[PDB]
Amino acid sequence: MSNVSQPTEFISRHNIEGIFTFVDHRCVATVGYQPQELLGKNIVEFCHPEDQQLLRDSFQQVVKLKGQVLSVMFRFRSKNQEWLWMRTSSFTFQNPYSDEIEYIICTNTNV
Repeated sequence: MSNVSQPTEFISRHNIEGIFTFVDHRCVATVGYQPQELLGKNIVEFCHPEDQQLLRDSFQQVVKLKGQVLSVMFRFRSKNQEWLWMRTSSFTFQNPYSDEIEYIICTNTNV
């Protein structure tokens, strides 16, 4: 067992377009933003322009094959004005009763 004194990973949920609809408080340590500064914005707004097609394609693909898991490596702009390399896994979570997509779950790891 160990303390994770300075978190470098956080979970977010998104709609199929990429809008942040949930983000855990580890986002502060990881990327420097409070949840309130991310919620309602598109994750692509935080993405290095060079990596924006990659990120967009990830969101498109995860929704096509519901339940498949993808991993994407992109640069995220920190509140401290640096590009942070992120490795994000993504997948759609399906309602267990209706099987509809409820949201996309992203686990965002600064590497």
